Amino acid sequence: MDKKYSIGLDIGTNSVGWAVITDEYKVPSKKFKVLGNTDRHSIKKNLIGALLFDSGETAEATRLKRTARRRYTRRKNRICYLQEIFSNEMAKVDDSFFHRLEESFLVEEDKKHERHPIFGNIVDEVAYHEKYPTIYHLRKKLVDSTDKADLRLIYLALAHMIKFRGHFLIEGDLNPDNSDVDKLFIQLVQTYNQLFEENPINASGVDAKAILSARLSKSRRLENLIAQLPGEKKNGLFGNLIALSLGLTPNFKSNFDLAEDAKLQLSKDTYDDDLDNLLAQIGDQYADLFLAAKNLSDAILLSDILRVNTEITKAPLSASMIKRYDEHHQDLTLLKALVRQQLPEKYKEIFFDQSKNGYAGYIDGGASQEEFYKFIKPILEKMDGTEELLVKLNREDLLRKQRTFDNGSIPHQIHLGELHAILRRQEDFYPFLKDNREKIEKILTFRIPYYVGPLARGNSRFAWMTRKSEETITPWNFEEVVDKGASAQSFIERMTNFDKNLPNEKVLPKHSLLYEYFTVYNELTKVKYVTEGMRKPAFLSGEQKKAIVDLLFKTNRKVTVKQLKEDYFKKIECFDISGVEDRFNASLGTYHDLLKIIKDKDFLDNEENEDILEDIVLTLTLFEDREMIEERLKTYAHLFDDKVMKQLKRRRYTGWGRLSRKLINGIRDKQSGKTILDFLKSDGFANRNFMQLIHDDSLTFKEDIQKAQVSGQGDSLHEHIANLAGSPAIKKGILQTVKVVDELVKVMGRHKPENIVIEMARSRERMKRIEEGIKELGSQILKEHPVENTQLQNEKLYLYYLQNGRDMYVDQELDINRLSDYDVDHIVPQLKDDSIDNKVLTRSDKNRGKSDNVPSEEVVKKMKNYWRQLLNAKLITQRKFDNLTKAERGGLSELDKAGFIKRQLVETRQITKHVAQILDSRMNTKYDENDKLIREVKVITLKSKLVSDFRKDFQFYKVREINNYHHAHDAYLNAVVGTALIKKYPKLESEFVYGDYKVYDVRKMIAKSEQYFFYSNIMNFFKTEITLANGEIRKRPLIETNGETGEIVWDKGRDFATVRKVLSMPQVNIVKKTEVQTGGFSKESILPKRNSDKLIARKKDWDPKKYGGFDSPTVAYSVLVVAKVEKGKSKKLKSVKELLGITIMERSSFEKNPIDFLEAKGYKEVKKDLIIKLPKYSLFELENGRKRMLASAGELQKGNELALPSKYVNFLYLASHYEKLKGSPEDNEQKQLFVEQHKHYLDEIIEQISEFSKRVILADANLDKVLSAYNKHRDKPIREQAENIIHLFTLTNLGAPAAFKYFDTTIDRKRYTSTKEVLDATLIHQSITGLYETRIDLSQLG
RNA sequence: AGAUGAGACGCGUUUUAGAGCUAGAAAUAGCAAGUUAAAAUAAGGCUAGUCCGUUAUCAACUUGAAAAAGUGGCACCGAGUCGGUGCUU
DNA sequence: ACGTTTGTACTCCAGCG
DNA sequence: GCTGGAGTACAAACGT
Repeated sequence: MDKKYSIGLDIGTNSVGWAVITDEYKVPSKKFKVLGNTDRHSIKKNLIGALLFDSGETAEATRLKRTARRRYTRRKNRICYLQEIFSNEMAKVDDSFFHRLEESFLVEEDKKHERHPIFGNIVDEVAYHEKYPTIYHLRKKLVDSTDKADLRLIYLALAHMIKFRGHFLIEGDLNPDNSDVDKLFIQLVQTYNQLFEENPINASGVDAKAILSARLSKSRRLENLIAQLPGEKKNGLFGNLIALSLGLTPNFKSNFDLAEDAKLQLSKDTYDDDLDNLLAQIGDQYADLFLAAKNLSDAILLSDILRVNTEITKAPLSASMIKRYDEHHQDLTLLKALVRQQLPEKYKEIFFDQSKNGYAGYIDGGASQEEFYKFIKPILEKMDGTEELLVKLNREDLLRKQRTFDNGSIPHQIHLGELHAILRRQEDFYPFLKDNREKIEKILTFRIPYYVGPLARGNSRFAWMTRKSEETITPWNFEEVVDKGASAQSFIERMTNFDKNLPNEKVLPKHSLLYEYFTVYNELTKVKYVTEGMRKPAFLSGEQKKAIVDLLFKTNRKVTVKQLKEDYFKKIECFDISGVEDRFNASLGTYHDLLKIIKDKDFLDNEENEDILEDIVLTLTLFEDREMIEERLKTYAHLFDDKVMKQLKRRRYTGWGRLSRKLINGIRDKQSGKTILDFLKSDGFANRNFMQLIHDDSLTFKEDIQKAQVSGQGDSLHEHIANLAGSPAIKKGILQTVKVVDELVKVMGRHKPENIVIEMARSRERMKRIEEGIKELGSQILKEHPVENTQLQNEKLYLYYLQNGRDMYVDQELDINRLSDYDVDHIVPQLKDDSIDNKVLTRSDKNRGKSDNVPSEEVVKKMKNYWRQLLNAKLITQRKFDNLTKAERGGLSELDKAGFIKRQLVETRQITKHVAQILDSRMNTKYDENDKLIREVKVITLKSKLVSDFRKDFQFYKVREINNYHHAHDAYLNAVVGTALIKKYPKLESEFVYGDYKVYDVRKMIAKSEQYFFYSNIMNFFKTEITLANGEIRKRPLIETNGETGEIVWDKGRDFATVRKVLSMPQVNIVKKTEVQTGGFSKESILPKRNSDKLIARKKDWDPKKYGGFDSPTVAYSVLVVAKVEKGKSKKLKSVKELLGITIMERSSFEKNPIDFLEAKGYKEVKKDLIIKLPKYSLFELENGRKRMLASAGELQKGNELALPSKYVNFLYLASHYEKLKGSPEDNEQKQLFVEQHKHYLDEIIEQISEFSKRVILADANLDKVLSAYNKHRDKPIREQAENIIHLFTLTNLGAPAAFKYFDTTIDRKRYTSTKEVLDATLIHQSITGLYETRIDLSQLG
């Protein structure tokens, strides 16, 4: 009844690997009983396998389509509101006008009225359309002319102006402060000068209206604007901002000296995320300045459209569109004349061919403005007399349409002013317009605020609003019905996120003063000072740090570190940088912003006004409606002034922090009586940063954080996964891991295991670093030696550039071409510090003789000054310099060894600790007498470097492209590595096994002397012959044992053979998770009308043969149907077994009632109990062993899996990385000799793939093309051959058929679009592990 | 680092309306023009709201209205997708 | 037996700023 | 971008 097994797990985003081992590291195999109606009754199966599934999706797409649905509903409601105000008199002018306008979509055969909607006859409609060629002619006529106009025309203009109404980015009416180009240009310059104040630009005599708004090519407008400013250049920072505001796409990489490219364009949809990334790499003080650039661009593009003399016409948008219409007509007839005289042969191509990108494609085809311009530019350059059209063409103002992509810069008050002008002009001619002016204006200007949300009655997951009365919320009685304060309160309580550390506490705003002081002091506590006579840089004292902050940061915002001491040590301490950058990045921006708002330092400096400013910051952060901001600032009025109230209204902070106030000023250590903010304020001899306070075992912040995280999530498994942090793709994998764990517990006779091992899946920059270092030292790597650092990506090239071509310990240079004379020595040998910081390049010296320390005292005396110069030139990092100076720092100490072992051992990702918490909570469910948890499973978590090194030292090599066996193999290897680490070192269970107990100290456990873990590695106990530092060897015992208990754990000969046998094992359990497809109904494109029958109706009574519609419907699942069908013309009932797919629309209509749906489909005398539901990836087994996975109603996928012998995959790895061995020269030479000695494995593996594909793939055209290509490229080097041989493996891979490329030739995918072979197969119903099956022989069904 | 949520614009697409002219019986040709508007924008659902409809969850079989629970012997020798031997059921 | 109705090979396509 | 839908040309398979 005791089995003593263990479970290993590999968790990925698309895969879960699992394995079961015994105590002898051997996976057991058991025979399982299968159900169904076939004759098989016992399948011997191995307890190792993987589970594959589709990636989980985020809900942003659903959010966007939900939002779009809401705007379409609200727009239709606005139109309907205008209809019900106009109906009673629209009935007088034309009783069935609104019916004509509603049903205008349909065909003349389906119309109950005349075809023409507006007037309803022929001659008046043509007369109207000749009088007003566009809607803007009619709008200008209605605003300008004072004659009595028809009510239908007033309605049409009003509804066009209400339906399309522009944005709401400008609060209040348009005034020259917030609309004019000059005022916003001065605001942008003021923001720039405020942000720097050192070498500023002063623009007082400039005329930004004359330069920016001029009808000029935008590059030349940029050039003229820059030409006025003497200091700034074209590609300067403010120059690139002016270019960005003009509509260009400039690079900001050289502006902030960022190596990565920094092209930012307003017109791109990606600008939001690109600005977030750019601001992340350059600091967030550039936020308001770039926002002002966006505002300047809005003003510029508004004046580009609105470019008519407004003194002669009160409606400027209609007159501007009139001008654009007239210039389009003039250039159209002019272009017609020039292509008639110059190029008459191409006339039908430009003006008639809709398929091309000419004018016919520009008007009738799908050609945009950019593609039309790119088409017509080289034709226009070829003719003569077309200078004007080119001047318009570089300005994007040639043959321009009215409804363009760039009408999004039009604010709503332009349409509101036109509406108000129309209502004044036609006022005294209809009394009802005088009665309902304000109602129509309110219809246009009303906008549901952010905090009110969707107006629901109770049946909504997303609504939080509350009502005072119970009636319909029209826009006019909105304030009389909607309870605004309680809606705002519910919005605050429900939408602001919770903290990761405290799920029941509330985070801070990003610009909130507690978090500002927290981050300032978090970067300030790790700052030393260097003054007069003092050898050891001590950190800044808490009183000194507080005084320095209050005297510099609160006075000059962003403070230079050189200016820091200049004003702290040289001036304040009167003693003329350490632990800091050139300047202190963190600053109290909100503090100085509110200082400029209020002009009272004493109000901000008072600790009693802290909650006042806190509530101000929160209200300006989360709220954006002006009335609600004023209403919640109304309580804060009597302590303030009205002017300051106006400035506080204008200011809008945005963003949220990650910390809670209970986690800064709330948590208090009972033994010490100080907070986290008090520790950062003054910690005496520590001044530890935030992580070090929350990572302290001597403090209660561990016990508080661990206890407060408990019961922050629900008792249910789904609830516990749901509001846990992380991507939904990782949540799907975690849930599948819990499911496979419980069924694996079930399969071993309800036995809890011992361990459940868990593992979570996890050049130009160098050239910029090398060029900066070479320029800092004045090196000849780019002067005398050629500058090719962009192509220097090899490790030898990396080291050679980083060491300036001079070896680290050798006091000379080294030839760049002669890399064999040089060598690479790791600094800390077996931590596995394989990074280039520890991997110094040593030409001759072999560390000068040492055991574990990288340098000697003589080596330190050699590479002291040169290494100091390299660190000053940023070539040598601080960690690398400490490693190279450890010998003069004391060699290798026991504390450094403790750091090395805890570095290979402690995982840092919180998601791993979390998933360990669910599995440990779901398996340990018993309590002791004193209510103590009974640990029956030791949950063990590792990191991927351990198992990666376990692959690369003992040649258990993995390539990913042969089969999906590597998931289960990684799970098995993780299991054996974790169990070996807990068997050899059981006292280290406090470091990585879940739970806090028996903490111990690695400081003394290293023991620092010959006769637990003395060497600088935590996995060295596997290696049978450990190497040394300065070219020496050290043997190891064969059988490993525990120090105290007598237990053999790593007998070398018998366990390596077992792991080889398990890795080379042909059958593991690969299961693809069957899913019912959900999502969109079909493709979203709307196609023109067709005679074909696979067009889906867009509505009920819109037949697609005369209306168009969608196609390619997504099949939810499939149903096997046996029935009869109509045969012949003589009413013959021929029985037919058929597979039919069910669309999502049909999924609802078919799960409602299946039977009558099938009768209405065309089937008769169906068998109701023989309806087999087949979801996606349903496994079918065929003759000889062929497996097919169902992809749709009429498409299958590859189902089999290729089991390659381990010699072949080891050879495939070793030949692939011929030039990337990265080891000893002797080991690399031996590997090269081995791979050049065995090369017939290529022919053997081609025979293997040929037999497998001839067996289960049946794609003989592609297979013959592969064989001919392989014979064509026989005389080829092995390294080039291996990469395309492993590219070849996607022909026989599992899943969808893909298209691949072997060498030159590209092989096209063989798709399986026939399911007629499936109905005479054996359907397989697999469990979550696939150990439990149900096989149905479909030949015997029906 | 990463989930979720609220408010809005601008296009785009599809049908229809913007009478096309001259010569030949036709096939066709030559010529003139073109920029806009309406409606829909997941079919639709009922609790009829200026709501909701693409996230998450899902092998089979037996109970249960659902929720949920329950259903499959063990060792040894081997390995081309798992096979064989023995004990007991 | 004549002639009309299903399987293979290939190409193109997919709402967005 | 991946991968299933749809169209089209063409021959094989077959129903009348």
